[PDB]
Amino acid sequence: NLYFQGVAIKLSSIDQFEQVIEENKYVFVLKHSETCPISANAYDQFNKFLYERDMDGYYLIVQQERDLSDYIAKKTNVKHESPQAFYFVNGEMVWNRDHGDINVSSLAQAEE
Repeated sequence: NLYFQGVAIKLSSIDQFEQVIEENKYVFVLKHSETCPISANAYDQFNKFLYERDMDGYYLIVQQERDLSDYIAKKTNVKHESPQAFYFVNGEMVWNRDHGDINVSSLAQAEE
């Protein structure tokens, strides 16, 4: 529908992922699948939340970026799911959710 000010920015490498979580104090990252209604619902929630917050966040297409997807799993010790959202504060994970638990209210709770 709308493009939500392009608040969701694609990551294509481990280099960019590390760069992002270093450069930004507060960072949300979404693992997204391109062939999944459940993932699209999560991506929509992700965009609605970020747009309302006036905050950039990041996503990756799991299938296209498996290195990066597995890197995030090892970064957080959280086994891979899709869709799966993470919140990093000063580079350290502090929250994650997957599937239908990714919604505007849970993303908001992550910040509290």
